Order: sequence, then C-alpha cells, then structure tokens
Amino acid sequence: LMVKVLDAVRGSSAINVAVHVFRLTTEEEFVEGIYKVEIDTKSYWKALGISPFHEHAEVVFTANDSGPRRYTIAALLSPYSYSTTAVVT
Amino acid sequence: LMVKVLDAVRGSSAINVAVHVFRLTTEEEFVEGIYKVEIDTKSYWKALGISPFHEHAEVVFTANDSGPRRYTIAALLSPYSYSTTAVVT
Amino acid sequence: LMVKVLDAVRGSSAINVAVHVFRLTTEEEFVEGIYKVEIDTKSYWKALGISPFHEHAEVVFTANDSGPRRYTIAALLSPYSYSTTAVVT
Amino acid sequence: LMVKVLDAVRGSSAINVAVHVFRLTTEEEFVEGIYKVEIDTKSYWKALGISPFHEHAEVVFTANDSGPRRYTIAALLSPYSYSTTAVVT
Amino acid sequence: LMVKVLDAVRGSSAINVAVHVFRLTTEEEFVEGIYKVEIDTKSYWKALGISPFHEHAEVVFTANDSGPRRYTIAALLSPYSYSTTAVVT
Repeated sequence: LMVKVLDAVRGSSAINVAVHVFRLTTEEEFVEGIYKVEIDTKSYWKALGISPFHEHAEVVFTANDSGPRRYTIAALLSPYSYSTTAVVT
Repeated sequence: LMVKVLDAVRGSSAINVAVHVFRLTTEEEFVEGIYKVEIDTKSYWKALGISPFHEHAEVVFTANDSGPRRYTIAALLSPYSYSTTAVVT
Repeated sequence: LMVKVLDAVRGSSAINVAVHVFRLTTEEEFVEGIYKVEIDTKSYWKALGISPFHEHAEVVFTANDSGPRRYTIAALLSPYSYSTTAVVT
Repeated sequence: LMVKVLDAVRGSSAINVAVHVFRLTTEEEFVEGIYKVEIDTKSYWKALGISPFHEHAEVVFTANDSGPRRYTIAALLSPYSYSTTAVVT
Repeated sequence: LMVKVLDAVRGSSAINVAVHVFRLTTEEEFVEGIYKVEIDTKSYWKALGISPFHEHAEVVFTANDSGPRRYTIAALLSPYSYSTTAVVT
C-alpha cells in the first residue's frame, strides 16, 4: 500500500492535510482528535462513583452561567496565503 | 491498493483534504474526529454509577443558561488564497 | 507501506500537516490530540470516589460565572505567508 | 515503512508539521498533546477520595468568576513569513 | 523504519516541527506535552485523601477571582522570518 498525499504543487497554495493509517468506563486503542480545539465546554454530572447518594440524602443543584463574555478569534485552524487579516472593532 | 489523493495542481488553490485507511460503556478500535471543534457543548446527567439514588432520596434539579454571550469567529477550519478577511463591527 | 506526505512545493506556501501511523476509569494505548488548545473549559462534578455521600448528607451547590472577559486572539493555529495581520480596536 | 514528510521546498514557506509513529483512575502508554496550550481552564470537583462525606456532613459551595480580564494574544502557535504583525489598541 | 522529516529547504523559511517515536491515581510511561505553555490555570478541589470529611464536618467555600489583569503577549510559540513585530498601545 502506497499513500500519495500531495506532490507537485507549484505556486501560491495554502493547504491543511492530515493522514493516519491503522491496520465502569473502559476504552482501548483509540484516538480522539488530531487537530482539536474547544471553547467553553462544560460537563456537570457524569461518571459518579459506585452507589452515589447511598442512603438518605437530599441536595440542591444550582448553576449560574450569566456573564458578559466576548470571544474575538480570527483565522483559527485556517491557513492563508497572500492575504490581509484584521479585526477592527 | 494505491491512494492517488492530489497531484499536479498548478496555481492559486486552497485545499482541505483528509484521508485515513483501515483494513457499562465499552468502546474499542475507533476514531471520533480527525478535525474536530465544538463551541459551548453541555451534558448534564449521563453515565451515573451502578444503582444511583440507592435508597430513599429526593433532589431538586435547576440549571440556568441565561447570559449575554458573543461568539465572533471568522474563517474557522477554512483556508483562503488571495483574499481579504475582516470583522468590522 | 510508504507515506508520501509532501514533496516538490515550489513557492509561497503555508501548510499545516500532521501524520501518525499505528499498526472505575481505565484507558490504555491512546492519544487525545496532537495539536490541542482549549479556552475556558470547566468540569464540575465527575468521577467522585466510591460511595459518595455515604450516609445522611445534604449540600448546597452554587457556581457563579458572571464577569466581563475579553478574548482577543488572532492567527491561532494558522500559518500565514505574505500577509498583514493586525488587531486594531 | 518509510515516512516521507517534507522535502524539496524552495522558497518563502511557513510550515507547521508534527509526526509521531507508534506500532480509581489508571492510564498507561498514552500521550495527551504534542503542542498544547490552554488559557483559563478550571476544574472544581473531580476525583475525590474513597467515601467522600463519610458521615453526616453538609457544605455550602460558592465560586465567583467575576472580574475584568483582557487576553491580548497574536500569532499563537502560527508561524509567519514575509509578514507584518502588530497589536495597536 | 526511516523518518524523513525535513531536507532541502532553500530560502526564507520559518518552521516548527516536533517528532517523537515510541514502539488512587497511577500513570505510567506517558508524556503530557513537548511544547507546553499555560496562562492562569486553576484547580480547586481534586484528589483529596482517603475519607475526606471523615466525621461531622461543615465548611464554607468562597473563592474570588475579581481583578484587573492584562496579558500582553505577541509571537508566542510562533517563529518569524523577514518580519516586523510590535505592540504599540
């Protein structure tokens, strides 16, 4: 088997290429993400131990997400060539 | 088997190519995402331990998602060539 | 097996390439992310020990996320060539 | 097996390439991230010891995230060639 | 196995390349990050000893993150060639 990914590219090219070849909670022999970004990810109640709230319990669950937040991202995971990039606010 | 992905591209090209060849909770020998991004993902109640709320329990479940949030993203996972990109607000 | 990733690229190219070849909580022989960035990630209640809240407990759960926050990022994980990048606010 | 990553690149190129070849909580023989950055990551309640809140306990959980914070980053994990980068605010 | 990373690059190139080849809490034979930076990372309650809050305890948990903070970073983990970098505020 031969992998002919990219050859003979002459001029003014912006290219993003990725190649990989392979031939309670348990995971084996895996890959999640080669190029991975994440912004403001939240997980709250997952994978609690064996027998949670074993005997005679009560809780109050409150979570507040109120706030002024500003994400200013330009050219994220994206290559350029002969360009003009700006953020003017 | 031969993989002829991309050859002889002359001028002014922006290209995104990915190639891979393969020939309670349990997962084996998998791949989720080669190019993966995610913005504001939430999971609340999943994969609790064996026997949750074992005996005589009561809860109050409240979750608030109120807030002023601004996502300003341009050219995310997208290549350019001979371009002009700007965010002017 | 041969991996022909990138050869004979003449002029003015910006390229992002990654290649890898492989042929209670337990994980073995894995890779999460080769190029990984994350901004403001939060996890609150996950993977508590065996038998949480063993006997006769009560809690109050409050979490506040209110605040003025400004993310100013340009050209994150994205290469340029013959360009002009600026953030003028 | 041969890994032909990058040869014969003539002029004015900015390139980011990474290659790796491999052929209660327990993790073995893994790699998280070759190029990893993270800004303002927070984890609050995870992986508490065996039997947390063993007998007859109550707590008050408050966390405040309010504050004026300014992130000013340009050209993070992104190479340039023949460019002009500035942050003028 | 041969690793052909980078040869015959003629002029005006800025390149970032990394390659590695390998063929209660316990971790063995791993690598977290070859190039790693992190700004303002906080972890609050994780990996407490066996049997925390053993008998008849109560706590008040307050944490304040309010303050004027300014991060001014340019060209972080990103090489340049024939460039002009400045921060003029």
